Amino acid sequence: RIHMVYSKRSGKPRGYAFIEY
Repeated sequence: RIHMVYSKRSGKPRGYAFIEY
């Protein structure tokens, strides 16, 4: 499950919200 394709797994505001979340 991904949010978009930002940079990494845990990315506190942006790269977080469905990649790690």
